[PDB]
Amino acid sequence: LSRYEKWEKIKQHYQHWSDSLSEEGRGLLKKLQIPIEPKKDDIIHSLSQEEKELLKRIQIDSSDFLSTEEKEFLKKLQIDIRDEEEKELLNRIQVDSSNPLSEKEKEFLKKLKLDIQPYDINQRLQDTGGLIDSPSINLDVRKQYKRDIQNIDALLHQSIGSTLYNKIYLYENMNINNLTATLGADLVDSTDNTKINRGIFNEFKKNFKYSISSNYMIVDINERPALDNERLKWRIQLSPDTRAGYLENGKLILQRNIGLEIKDVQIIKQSEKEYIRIDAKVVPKSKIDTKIQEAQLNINQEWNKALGLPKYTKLITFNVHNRYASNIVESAYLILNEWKNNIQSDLIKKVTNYLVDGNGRFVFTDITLPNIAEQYTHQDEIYEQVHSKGLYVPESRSILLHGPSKGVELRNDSEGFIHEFGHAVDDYAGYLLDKNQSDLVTNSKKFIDIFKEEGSNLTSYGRTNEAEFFAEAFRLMHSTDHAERLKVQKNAPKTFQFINDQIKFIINSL
Ligand SMILES: COc1cc(S(=O)(=O)N(CC(C)C)[C@@H](C(=O)NO)C(C)C)ccc1F
Ligand SMILES: [Zn+2]
Repeated sequence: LSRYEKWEKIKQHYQHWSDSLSEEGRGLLKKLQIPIEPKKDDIIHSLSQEEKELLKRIQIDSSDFLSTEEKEFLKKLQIDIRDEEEKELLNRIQVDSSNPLSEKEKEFLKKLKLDIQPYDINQRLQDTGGLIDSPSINLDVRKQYKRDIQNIDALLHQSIGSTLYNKIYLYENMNINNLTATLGADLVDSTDNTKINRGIFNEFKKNFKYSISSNYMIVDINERPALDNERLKWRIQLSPDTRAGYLENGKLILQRNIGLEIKDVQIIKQSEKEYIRIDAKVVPKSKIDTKIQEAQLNINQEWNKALGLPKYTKLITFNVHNRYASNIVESAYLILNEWKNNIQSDLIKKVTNYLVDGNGRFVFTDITLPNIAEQYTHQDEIYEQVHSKGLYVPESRSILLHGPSKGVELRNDSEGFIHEFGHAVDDYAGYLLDKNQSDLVTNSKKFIDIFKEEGSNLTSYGRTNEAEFFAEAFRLMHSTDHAERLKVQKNAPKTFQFINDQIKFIINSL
């Protein structure tokens, strides 16, 4: 099987297309491949002296609303500042405490996020799932992405054809964290790095049957040796009418919005290390979408019955547009099951009914949360939008859960959902206290001073504020691990009784 003949044959098939490219269209393809990173120098020049100094001393990863996408970069910025016992001094008490950011530190970083975004077409498409009109970036840039994307679509018009499509395989190397940051960290076996956890290999395979590409895949004509963190090795078979373009050095750029059916996931050995080989076939995206919608329509009927709700209530939403599609759907089943088992039937029903009254949702998605309507329609200011693994939005009565990302020191998605449901509990309890102006029961006189005492007893993150504290306590009060529930009763007895109070108070309301 000749790599170089294969390469030359595909290149010829697109030779006219390549020679027909304007240098405008040529640069557009380059810009897509190599995103335009922000220039660190112009940024710091714009900062004031208080802000230059404040930037020195701030310990970044404490933040919860950034992406390390966005966090990577700010520390790259922080050293360029520090240009003589500086390094040791400014980075001394790092491990000493994971203390919460000050409110003046928060507000600063919340606005510095708007100035550090790279112009990355493929990233914009993946983050928004193709819904590029999402108001999570500046309108001018938003319009700029649109013009570029529409132009690139126009460039990719030549299908691979009836002849070549079933003669060739195309390959993509991928980081496991790009699909699941949570599972990825420990899918590489801990005792040996060159081998795959078998129970955790089966993990990834039971629930992966279909995939979606909402951006432009850039695939290799011949398989390229895996880099460091590239443990996944895709082998793609195109469909006859799959539109693609030739990129230099033996690559293809595929059209956006295509569907992939998983045909075989295996463990393979390549050069004395284990890899996950993924065999996939290009199918129409609309085919995958119908399966997602059937799964959404289905799971709602299961849960409308099990919750005593109207038969056609829209409670659970599958906002799925990316490469780990089916597991997002599959995990949502698992999450709501753990949620049913660890929380009393009557608490679940009455709070969920409350959410329905406000047209709320359980949103399971692989697109970032600032691009979820249940958040951004109530958050006009981008500097107030939040990305995190999960969120509860009172204004929309909705729980949002982002599949791919990793949680701030938390075991599984199921525990995090319970935490979010704890927020909805706070909301309803505060509503029952005063139906006229509904506030959070954690914004009540009683709980506030409870927080100033028992607040720094539970999880490191529960120290953030009243609302978060209530939620972490609620979660731990409902853990499968019987040990965890007792610590809450012992290390924070007033919070324990307070929550249990509200639980009683909720259930006994008529
Ligand atoms: C590990 O799984 C999850 C992780 C999170 S989270 O992003 O880490 N998180 C706090 C966690 C600990 C609940 C969020 C939160 O307070 N929502 O109420 C903040 C980021 C705002 C959320 C849901 C999950 F399922
Ligand atoms: Zn929270």
